[PDB]
Amino acid sequence: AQPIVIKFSHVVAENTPKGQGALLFKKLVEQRLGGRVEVDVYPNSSLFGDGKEMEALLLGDVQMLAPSLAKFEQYTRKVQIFDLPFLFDDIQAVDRFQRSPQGRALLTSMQGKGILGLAYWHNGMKQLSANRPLLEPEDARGLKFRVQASDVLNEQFRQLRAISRKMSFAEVYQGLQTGVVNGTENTWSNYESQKVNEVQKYFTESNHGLVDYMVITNAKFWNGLPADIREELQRIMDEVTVQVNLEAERLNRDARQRILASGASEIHTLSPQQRADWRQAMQPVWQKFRGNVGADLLQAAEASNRP
Ligand SMILES: C/C(=C\C(=O)O)C(=O)O
Ligand SMILES: [Cl-]
Ligand SMILES: [Mg+2]
Ligand SMILES: [Mg+2]
Repeated sequence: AQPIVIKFSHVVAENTPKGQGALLFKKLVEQRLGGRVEVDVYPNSSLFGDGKEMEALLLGDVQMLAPSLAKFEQYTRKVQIFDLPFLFDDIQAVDRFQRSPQGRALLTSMQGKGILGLAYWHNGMKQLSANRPLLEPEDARGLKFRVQASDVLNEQFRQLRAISRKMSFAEVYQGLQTGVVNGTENTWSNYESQKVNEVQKYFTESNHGLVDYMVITNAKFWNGLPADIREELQRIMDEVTVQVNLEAERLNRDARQRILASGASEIHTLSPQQRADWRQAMQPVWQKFRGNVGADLLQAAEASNRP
């Protein structure tokens, strides 16, 4: 009789990899478990936004989240590895890293704080945007970039002699519109779904980092479920993860196409030489975090680039 409630809060639009994943998890759970588990999905920060969502998870005011891997520094300093620029060539590489023993272990890295990782969901690679062309690294100097609340990402832009402003995802469009910030970094999906292309005249397809998610829950809640239900929820989560990874690839592509079709933002692609120039300018930031992430994680992550 007593329905089990899973409030699943996230900050993105519905027509995105995570937005679709949350909705699919709801659909499959409600259909397969016959209503014993209810999943209430809250997109676009409608329940909780960045930062506040984690506070809520610890207090039991929400049961499921899927934050960007860049937003966990207050819970563990190991997951920061995912934010290092140019560490992963593409999503295939980060996937290999995530499936390694160390990558699997990161799902438990916050267990001591009451947070359990259930899955990794892909979004895509990060691009650069601004209201001026970003062709070479010197072009970023003196600009104000919005970043996720991440020490690594702050330092990434400081390394370029740019200014970083940590701001919640909900506030990016207005920040750029009103000039609080000049540029940012994100996946095509996030840019187009929030209409940020309307307030950014230039994009550079840098693929200089990535956005992936860790699906997380409150340990007390998850462990308090009947074992048969918990195990089935995890199997369903595994099926949803497969679907999300598919949605991510095509949704990012479609978003890029929509931005290009507007004919009101330009997209600059880089030659290998041009991308290497950006890499040379940004890679020194790794020095500031190699202690936190550790030699082993770095080695494993770099090795993921070799099939
Ligand atoms: C990557 C971000 C959000 C998200 O959840 O996709 C962000 O830029 O805040
Ligand atoms: Cl937000
Ligand atoms: Mg219902
Ligand atoms: Mg909004």
